[PDB]
Amino acid sequence: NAMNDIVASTQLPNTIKTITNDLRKLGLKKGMTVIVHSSLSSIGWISGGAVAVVEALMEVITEEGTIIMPTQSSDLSDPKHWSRPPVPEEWWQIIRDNVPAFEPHITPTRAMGKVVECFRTYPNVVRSNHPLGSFAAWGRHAEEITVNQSLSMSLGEESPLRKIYDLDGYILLIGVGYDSNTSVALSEVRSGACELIKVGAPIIENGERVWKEFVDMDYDSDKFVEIGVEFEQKGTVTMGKIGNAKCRLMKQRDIVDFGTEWFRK
Amino acid sequence: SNAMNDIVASTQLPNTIKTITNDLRKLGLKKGMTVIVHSSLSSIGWISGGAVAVVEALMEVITEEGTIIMPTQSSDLSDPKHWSRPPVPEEWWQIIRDNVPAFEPHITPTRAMGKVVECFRTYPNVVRSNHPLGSFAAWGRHAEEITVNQSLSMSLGEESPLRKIYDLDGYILLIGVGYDSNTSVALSEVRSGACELIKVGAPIIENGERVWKEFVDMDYDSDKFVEIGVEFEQKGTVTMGKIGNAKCRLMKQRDIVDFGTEWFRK
Ligand SMILES: CC(=O)SCCNC(=O)CCNC(=O)[C@H](O)C(C)(C)COP(=O)(O)OP(=O)(O)OC[C@H]1O[C@@H](n2cnc3c(N)ncnc32)[C@H](O)[C@@H]1OP(=O)(O)O
Ligand SMILES: CC(=O)SCCNC(=O)CCNC(=O)[C@H](O)C(C)(C)COP(=O)(O)OP(=O)(O)OC[C@H]1O[C@@H](n2cnc3c(N)ncnc32)[C@H](O)[C@@H]1OP(=O)(O)O
Ligand SMILES: [Mg+2]
Repeated sequence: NAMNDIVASTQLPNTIKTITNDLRKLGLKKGMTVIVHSSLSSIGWISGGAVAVVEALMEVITEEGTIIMPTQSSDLSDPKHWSRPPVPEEWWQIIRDNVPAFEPHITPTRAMGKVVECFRTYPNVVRSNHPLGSFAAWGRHAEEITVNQSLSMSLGEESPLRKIYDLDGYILLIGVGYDSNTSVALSEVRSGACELIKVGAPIIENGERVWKEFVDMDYDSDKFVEIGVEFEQKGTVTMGKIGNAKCRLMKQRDIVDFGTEWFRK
Repeated sequence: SNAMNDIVASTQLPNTIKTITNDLRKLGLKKGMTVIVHSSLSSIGWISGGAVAVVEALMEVITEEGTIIMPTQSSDLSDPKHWSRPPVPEEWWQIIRDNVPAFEPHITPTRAMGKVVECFRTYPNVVRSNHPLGSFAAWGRHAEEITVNQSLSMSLGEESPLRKIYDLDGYILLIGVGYDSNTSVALSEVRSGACELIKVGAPIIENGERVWKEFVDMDYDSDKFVEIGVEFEQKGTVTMGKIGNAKCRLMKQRDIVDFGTEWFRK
């Protein structure tokens, strides 16, 4: 059983205070702009679960900083492309006609984790407009980062990823690897190394639910591992533990710029 | 199975807000009703929109002139001395009482309530009662009346949302779950004096700060609910129907609560 093993692998309980302290040790600082990706279970047993992680991040960064997390809702997309899992083709139009429109305060994430689910409904946390590829933010640049994401190229030059690059932010990975590192999508975009697809999603326009068509890049996270590996040789990724979780902290601009180059080749 | 491919394979055609709404109506849900809902999402079959769809479907049928209630329990705020699923080492217990974050209604997640409750409790105009372990959330006409002034001690007793639903002659809707999820029966247990009092603890915000607070509650036993529910069905009034693959029950809270009270008295 999952929980039983999480407990048996923990020597002392992780708390808001021990996470805060592990975060500072790693090098998270007041006033930093940081995009966070995490696995709650990798930390080991935490008193207060996802709430403890979110409250600890906030205590360290404070309102002078900014915390961003991906809040993707890929269950709203066109089912023609579904693979985990696929549905019968005869359902496809029914889904396009009936799936509820994206509402930022309401639509759940998928595959982002409990930390993200706690974050996005936490008070004062703001979420971008995109029906499949939204981000949530909290703190000083929250509103600047999440406003006006374009429908097409959700992870591109007019997305929260670009605004983080411009603010010279950090990426914090907590018990996950480079394949969760969203920001490298920007490298794929700038090098033009991924394929394009025609997607759709339901939005609320003029007060009415419209199924909308647009273009996005077919982001493949699997080549991100390779990039991460080579990036780590060449310089600066601070590594440390938060509880049992292996974490990394790096500058987004450095990794994005390395990834762009890596793709030209 | 909760594997998504098993959930898709168990379904002929997608469940949608529309199909669920129609299924709810056939079962007897009506406009203006007061209803407390307990659910399992996976039991319905594959739903376009998931929990969002189920919530919107409930709200469509009940409307703002009715009232929807769901339990929003947060049992991992409890004293770890009693935990069994799983227990934690005894050396962790005072660390936990000193560090576990205080209950705050707009923030504290539920546990074992289900995705539908986690979706519901985040909607706008949903009000949550003030109890660090046994809170309830409500939406619609009587939402405020039902959630206000929950007492700390005897959380599911006479000063609880369960009694307010009782006084309103409300309904209970089970979607793909059995009687051990039927919280209303705890009110029967209170009224019969058929369980022990225990000393319980939780973290609350009192006087602007986190306090590990102790209080008295009953040690509610949901294993007796299943046995009550088997009997109630041989003898009381319950409507049964299906929402997708889910077997559902709709019943009057006053009926099962009174039946349960008598049952406890033998
Ligand atoms: C490139 C892209 O854009 S991809 C999008 C980016 N994705 C992300 O940033 C997400 C990154 N995270 C990951 O990828 C992670 O591996 C995940 C989220 C996919 C899965 O990680 P998990 O540890 O299994 O899940 P999660 O973080 O949600 O935590 C849930 C688990 O925590 C465990 N848990 C529950 N309570 C506690 C507690 N108090 N303490 C510790 N663990 C707990 C439980 O096992 C729970 O399991 P459940 O799913 O059965 O309820
Ligand atoms: C007496 C008392 O007070 S007890 C407190 C009251 N308790 C309650 O009211 C709880 C009632 N519900 C239960 O008892 C249920 O059995 C639960 C919630 C414990 C478990 O039921 P589940 O169906 O497994 O969970 P839930 O309702 O959260 O739905 C999540 C599952 O839906 C499935 N799912 C995901 N998307 C969809 C979709 N679009 N369509 C259908 N199913 C989906 C997945 O299997 C997901 O499981 P996963 O998180 O393991 O991957
Ligand atoms: Mg809210």
